[PDB]
Amino acid sequence: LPLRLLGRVALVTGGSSGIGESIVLLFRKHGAKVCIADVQDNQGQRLCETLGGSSDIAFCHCDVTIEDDVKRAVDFTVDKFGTLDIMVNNAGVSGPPCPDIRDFELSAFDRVFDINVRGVFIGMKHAARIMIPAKKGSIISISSVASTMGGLGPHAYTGSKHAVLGLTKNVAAELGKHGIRVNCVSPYAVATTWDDFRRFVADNANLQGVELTMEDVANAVVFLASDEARYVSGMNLMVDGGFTSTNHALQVFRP
Amino acid sequence: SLPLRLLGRVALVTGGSSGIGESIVLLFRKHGAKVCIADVQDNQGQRLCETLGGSSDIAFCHCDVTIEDDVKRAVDFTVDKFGTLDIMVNNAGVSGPPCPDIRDFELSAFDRVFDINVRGVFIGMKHAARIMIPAKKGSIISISSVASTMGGLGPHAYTGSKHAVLGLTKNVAAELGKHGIRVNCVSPYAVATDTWDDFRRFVADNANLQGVELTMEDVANAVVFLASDEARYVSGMNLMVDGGFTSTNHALQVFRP
Amino acid sequence: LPLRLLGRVALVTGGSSGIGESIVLLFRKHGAKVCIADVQDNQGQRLCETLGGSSDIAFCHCDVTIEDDVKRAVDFTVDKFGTLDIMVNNAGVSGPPCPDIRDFELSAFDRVFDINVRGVFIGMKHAARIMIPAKKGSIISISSVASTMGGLGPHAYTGSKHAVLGLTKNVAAELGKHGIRVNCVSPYAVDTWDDFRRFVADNANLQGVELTMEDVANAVVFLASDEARYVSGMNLMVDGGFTSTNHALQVFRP
Amino acid sequence: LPLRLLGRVALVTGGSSGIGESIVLLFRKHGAKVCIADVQDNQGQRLCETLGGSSDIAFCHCDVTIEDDVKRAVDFTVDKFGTLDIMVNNAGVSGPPCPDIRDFELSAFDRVFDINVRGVFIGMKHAARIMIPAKKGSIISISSVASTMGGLGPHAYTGSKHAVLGLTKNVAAELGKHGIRVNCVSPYAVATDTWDDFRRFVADNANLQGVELTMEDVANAVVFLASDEARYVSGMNLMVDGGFTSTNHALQVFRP
Repeated sequence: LPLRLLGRVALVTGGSSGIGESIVLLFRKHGAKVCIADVQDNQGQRLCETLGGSSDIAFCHCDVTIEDDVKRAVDFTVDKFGTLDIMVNNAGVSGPPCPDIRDFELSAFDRVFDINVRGVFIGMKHAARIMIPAKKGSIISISSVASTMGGLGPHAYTGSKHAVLGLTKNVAAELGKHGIRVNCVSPYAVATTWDDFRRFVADNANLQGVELTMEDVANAVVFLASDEARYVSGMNLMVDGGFTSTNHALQVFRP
Repeated sequence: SLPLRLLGRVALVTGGSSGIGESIVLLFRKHGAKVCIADVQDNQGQRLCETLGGSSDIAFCHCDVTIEDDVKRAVDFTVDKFGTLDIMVNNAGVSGPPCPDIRDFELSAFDRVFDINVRGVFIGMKHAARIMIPAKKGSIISISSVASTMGGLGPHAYTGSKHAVLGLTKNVAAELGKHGIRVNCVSPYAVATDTWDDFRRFVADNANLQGVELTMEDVANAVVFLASDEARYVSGMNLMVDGGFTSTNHALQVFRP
Repeated sequence: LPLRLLGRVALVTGGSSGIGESIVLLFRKHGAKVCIADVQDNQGQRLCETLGGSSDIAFCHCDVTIEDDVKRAVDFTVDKFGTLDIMVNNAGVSGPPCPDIRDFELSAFDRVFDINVRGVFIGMKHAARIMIPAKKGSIISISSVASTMGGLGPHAYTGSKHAVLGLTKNVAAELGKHGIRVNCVSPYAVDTWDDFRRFVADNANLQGVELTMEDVANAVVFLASDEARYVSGMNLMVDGGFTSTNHALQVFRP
Repeated sequence: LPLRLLGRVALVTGGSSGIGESIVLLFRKHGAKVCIADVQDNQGQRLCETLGGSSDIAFCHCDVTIEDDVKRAVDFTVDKFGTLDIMVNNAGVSGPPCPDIRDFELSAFDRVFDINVRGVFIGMKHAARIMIPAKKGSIISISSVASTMGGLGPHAYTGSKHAVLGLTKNVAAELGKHGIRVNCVSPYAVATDTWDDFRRFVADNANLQGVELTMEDVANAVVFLASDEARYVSGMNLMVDGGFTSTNHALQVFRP
């Protein structure tokens, strides 16, 4: 059986660390060619040194809040590997916790929407510039459980994660007529006072007995990137173990 | 007979000079409320100001909802006129030009829509909260649209912002529930605010509910409901006024020819 | 200002007690003529004696699990008051708590779907028989928060409440072409009396107010009136934000 | 790289034909052992002769509307292959089209809920009897787009598909504490005079153009939720509708 992504070209924004690093590593294992677009042009190569000088991985410096940067990333990728088949919008931030809305600064608010929403739309816009004439492609954005439910995070974070789902569904509507799939992946809180946050998210988890790892989220992306999701679009794939579809506040099934 | 449904309540309406906001203001006033309009362009702001008359239970404050200090002055003005703030209506909203190809969507156009639709709504929540939290009572209502739940019903920036408003509504409802404050949003179907007849026929043909046309007063009635004590335990709700448009899909012609 | 439901005829299934009793009382305050369809004539009229022997309220005995019973209710209401404008499907049960699915009896399962789903569909079907030629009407079903989220109740209950939402949306699709509105109302939970009262309030999103039966009734009155003349396919939550939020991570609640 | 389901035991209700046949064939390609539970034991083995002879596939006659039948299916599978790791509830019917609710017979209504809802719950109940002491497993039900949107099918069908989603979420809540994943897969209409014309019709109203929804596409979704790549996926309605339910092209914003 061939590798699930053999020959496909992928661009991953924020791939230098965190979930993006997992996605990049998993994509390579399944035969993909991957370009990382991330800030701090030193660190993206610094990660690239760790994984080696493979001729199927490349780094482009890109601030996803600048349209011309993301443009240069896509133009760079198609010049290395000849096309662009997968676009992963992983750049995302949360903002500081704010327990009282009366202390929520609009500057903090503005920054989160600039990165979480504007950055994702720019990625869709320039991936579309390649994928539409090819009549094929797969666009994947990393949302979180805050895309479907309130109270799971700060206001600007929750609003932006909802906005990403709305963009996903609307752009899925426009790009469906060209064969382009748009989807988003919404994870539960992932660890990495360490075992204290690790215990907390596990105690409030619906699914007990396994910990949500970064590789779990990556596996969801790999699915939506491959031809096994060939007819999947406009979908918010939850990797929350059932956290959002349930509520154990009345203690019907949990003590 | 029975008392008026909003008697003695103070309301602030952003964008009340025209359109749906004008209906909300007029309906609120019919049910006994005191209303302050916050709207831009004092030329249009005075335009309605004279239009309604000179009553001592209506007032106008000039406010660009994209400026936090403007909305701050609106709230501070209202509580100085009528003594408190019980209802906050975020009706300022824009759609943007139609754009059929994402490859031609300008980020400046994108930025403007989110500034007004999302940032303006959050600022309204933030400063209404500054009054309503110490009173331990209030009702915040935002005017979304059917684009808050379904894709393809409008441009990208519009659909994203309407989704963002629903997300803010639910999240702020989570924070303000502790204090007895209700946060909800109202999502209308397209309203026809010779080409008028042509758009009017188009939205009616694609409507789920036939034999009636969505008027501005219909949307206002939904707000009046969520503003009153008949919605005393309603919060976090996206009250659709779409006649079933979003909950159904007649593309397979099971029930429509 | 006139009463919000003046001259309107309403049928309420399960209106002898609980939420249905409040819906009936509220409907009458707003000028409606109301027919109650409920079991146990010995009690169905006995409560109808406490309200009084008015000429704008009537009782018909009806097992909502029997199609011919619901049929006679609608035929009775129309013969009393001349038409049928509002149909309220309030008959609903939950079943015993079952903490382990391996002990869930299928007979218990069958009974809940018979009353909660089959009873609601029969109500829609025979209300439709009147409302379609009139080209007007409003059908309202009483769901609960279990219509949108799992874990808030037993399996058969949660499944049936989801089924009611699905029927509501699908029948809204068919009856929209005739001007008929279909909606559903999903309430939050309303010495064990007092200790249940504190428990639902502690886990409530909206604090400082308790969900009363009159609150749910007000939602129905809204969807029954012309103030909702363009509302259809809607699941109106009266849960104070309970289903749209989750305080398990203690972001906003301690 | 090993096969994605190597050593896992799966029970598939309705596996003789349609989507279930593809799920069985795909599961087998990825190393799984499969038991088919389907009515009409005549045809039920006829497929088991169609696919071929194998010591990793088996057939049990089972009416999913009878609890004791499904019970015997699970007890049969565990005795053949030693455990039960995957349970697929594919048995499902739709009922005749009914354009006017005033002509909808309650007998027709009763039959659809008996098979679509009661059959699915029985499958969950008896899969749970095995999977809870093992502290592992994956339960997958085949819903359709009618689980999320009205108007896409008859009333009894749409109600039952909604009920299945509700059961999925609620049972996911109870079985999460044991490590058991419950999910459902909701496909768009699959084609396989009125063949090429129903096929041309669902494609015109599809959001995603240039690709036809095949049965193998739906099977791939199940394989995903059956494997350890969905190890933390539960309570999920995985749409395979190409974006059909998340969009609405009635206003012709993006489609002419």
